[PDB]
Amino acid sequence: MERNRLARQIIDTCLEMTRLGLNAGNVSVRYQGGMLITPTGIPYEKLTEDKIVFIDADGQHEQGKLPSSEWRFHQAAYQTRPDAQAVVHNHAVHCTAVSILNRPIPAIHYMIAAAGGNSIPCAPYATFGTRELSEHVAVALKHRKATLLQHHGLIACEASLEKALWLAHEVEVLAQLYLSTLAITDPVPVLDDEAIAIVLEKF
Amino acid sequence: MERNRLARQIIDTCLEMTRLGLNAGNVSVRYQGGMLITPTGIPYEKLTEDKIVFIDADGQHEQGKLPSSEWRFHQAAYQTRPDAQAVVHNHAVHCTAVSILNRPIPAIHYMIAAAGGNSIPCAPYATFGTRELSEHVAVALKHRKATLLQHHGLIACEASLEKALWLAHEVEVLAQLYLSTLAITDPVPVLDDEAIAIVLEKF
Amino acid sequence: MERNRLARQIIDTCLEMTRLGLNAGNVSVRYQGGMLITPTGIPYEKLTEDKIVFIDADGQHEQGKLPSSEWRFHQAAYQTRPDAQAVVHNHAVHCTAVSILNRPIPAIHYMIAAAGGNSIPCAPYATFGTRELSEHVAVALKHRKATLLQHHGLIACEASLEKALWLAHEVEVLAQLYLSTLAITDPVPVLDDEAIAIVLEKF
Amino acid sequence: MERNRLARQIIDTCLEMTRLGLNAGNVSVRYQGGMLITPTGIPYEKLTEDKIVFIDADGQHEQGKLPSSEWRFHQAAYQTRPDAQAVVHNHAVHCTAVSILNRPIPAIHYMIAAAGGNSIPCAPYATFGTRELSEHVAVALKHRKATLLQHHGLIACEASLEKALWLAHEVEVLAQLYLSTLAITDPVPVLDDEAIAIVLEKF
Ligand SMILES: [Mg+2]
Ligand SMILES: [Mg+2]
Ligand SMILES: [Mg+2]
Ligand SMILES: [Mg+2]
Repeated sequence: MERNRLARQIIDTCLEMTRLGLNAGNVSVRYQGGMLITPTGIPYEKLTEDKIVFIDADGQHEQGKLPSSEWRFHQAAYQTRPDAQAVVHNHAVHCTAVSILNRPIPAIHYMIAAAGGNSIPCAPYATFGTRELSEHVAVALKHRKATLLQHHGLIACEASLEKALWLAHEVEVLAQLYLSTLAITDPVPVLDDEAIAIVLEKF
Repeated sequence: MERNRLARQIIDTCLEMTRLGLNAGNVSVRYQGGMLITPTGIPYEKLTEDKIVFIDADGQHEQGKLPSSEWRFHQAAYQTRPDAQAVVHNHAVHCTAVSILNRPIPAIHYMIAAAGGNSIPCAPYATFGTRELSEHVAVALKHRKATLLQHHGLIACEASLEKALWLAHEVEVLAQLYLSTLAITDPVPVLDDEAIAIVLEKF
Repeated sequence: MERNRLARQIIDTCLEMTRLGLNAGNVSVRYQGGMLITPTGIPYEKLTEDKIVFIDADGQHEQGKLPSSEWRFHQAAYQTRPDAQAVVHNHAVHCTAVSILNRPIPAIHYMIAAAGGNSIPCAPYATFGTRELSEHVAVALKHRKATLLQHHGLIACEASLEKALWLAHEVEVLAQLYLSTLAITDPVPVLDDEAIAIVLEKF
Repeated sequence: MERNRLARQIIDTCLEMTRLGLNAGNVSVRYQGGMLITPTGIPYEKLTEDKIVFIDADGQHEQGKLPSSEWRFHQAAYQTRPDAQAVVHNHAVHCTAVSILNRPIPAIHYMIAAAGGNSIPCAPYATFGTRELSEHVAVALKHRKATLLQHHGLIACEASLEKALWLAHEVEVLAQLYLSTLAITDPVPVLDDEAIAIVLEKF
């Protein structure tokens, strides 16, 4: 079963995300014109493959299962980024602290280019699970693979669950770096766009 | 044995609380008109189900066992909140640092609503184990499921041990968020009461 | 063998100290008029009971074994505190950061009383392993069970290895609390001596 | 096979480096006039001994394997330091935050002498994998066994993989100490050169 393997990988990603101190969250993959996504409320350690929720191309979820309350901005990510095959959302503490300040992460480290440019954006607040929040997410992901969400947390998407988790972890490292330096020096020194342009091509 | 299962769950919660970096503390459940609570002095890794202490409705503990020195504010929690079935107290480092500043945690993140409102209160100091401390705790828990204790730590109560531990962990995340942002910006941006009102209903 | 059991417990304490993120360090017990102490240079994960070093009452170590380079301030602790049966020294990061500022930890939390008073002292710097450093340590431990060492780290002593490790961990928590609050507010609010006097008696 | 044992030790070092929260990175040993080094892109948990890459004395890597994109500054380290047998590079978060400020780590703690002097230098930025970056690294390592790399991370080299990992971990502790104290007091108190001179000889 294709679905069983993917659901197993979603759970592995969830358990791994908590093990790395990154998780609250939700994880999905692109699947058959819709998505497979974690359900609402169930702790990761209690997830079984059976509990993963399919949402079709119309937003109708499987019968008898309640998908993540934030499935709508997973759908927004997939519609915005044709290259996204997996989406990771969490409230990692350093990411979320930066999002409380409503600041993008600037080019403080060359690994910022892993999200596609010279920044991690911070999308404006809207209530979790709403269409307003979805639209902000779609805009933020137009030219970036990851974005902060003001007063909320982090969305990262990539071509595989492993890469989306890796990118989510990388943005959390970037956030910790930014908080640690901002506490000493405001503004934090950044690399110029020429430096990032060079790195972007090397990637 | 009903009591053996509950005592096993109390110990599991304790061991899990230390594994999450949250513990010093004490854990109880509502039971037969009194409570089952961890004993004083015994490290969690040495607790056996036999060592859990029953305190009856009058405050008389089981013969030959010394309950947690802070059992009185577990009793205060149960008397104040009829919906509380489990109480978790710890000195989690971020919670406790905020409590040293004698500040409530404000609405810096929408998950603040998990404790019932727009804030985590910080009750005024009184000596651990005293009636004065119990009264402060009762007042703080009137409209909130968790509270900081000035110069002390954190109390969280919920409908199950798993939910009380989850809430305790959530407040520690909120505290870390507050400390991290306060070090950059004072005051920290907050969501307004309309935003929290919306979130409270979604819960 | 009495010595084999004690050496096994020293190693367990060392491995546990690193597991708690507290270790560089050295651990000893009072033994037969001298001490058993970790050797110099050997990583904790490579220690075998055979490698623990006996130092007699005169400072002569066992033949063929090199004791910890800081054994002299373990000896100072044992001579200063007749109640000390075990000594833990480490360079735990929060303790050591406070010691770099050459500040005592004040009464920011009632658990400060576990070291015997209203403070964790910070002894003045002297080169590791020297007599000058030993004398500073002896003075600092006169009325306290633990002390910081300026530009260095932490010494904690108690009636058992388990209690000395517990106290070392408690001082590291106190140090993290102090650093976290000092970054927001200088000076940090403290409990007054009446409050600590009450707590000291409850202990 | 000599190579199989060394490649096994490289992988063990990598897995251990991530377990200590220090890793992105790359690890090598001096070998047969060139080096054995981790390959590019492969996560440490997926490395097999077969995947370790030999680079000869000329910079020609083994056929069919792509060495770490930063192999050139491993080569720079080996050419600069005849005593280096192993090189560890990572983006440990505290090291990297200090490198974003473009500050050396000064003599805030006597263990700074483990890198050979009174400081951890911070080499000026250049694009990862370039000759310009290699030259900066060579200069920084002339009189030091470890160096920060501006906007990048940390390089540490020593006589064995175990010692290079130990030194890398020690510099990360020093960096965390510096950040923690700098957030309170700028500049941070340091030991004078006489104190470090004494420690250097004791080593
Ligand atoms: Mg969310
Ligand atoms: Mg308490
Ligand atoms: Mg030392
Ligand atoms: Mg690098």
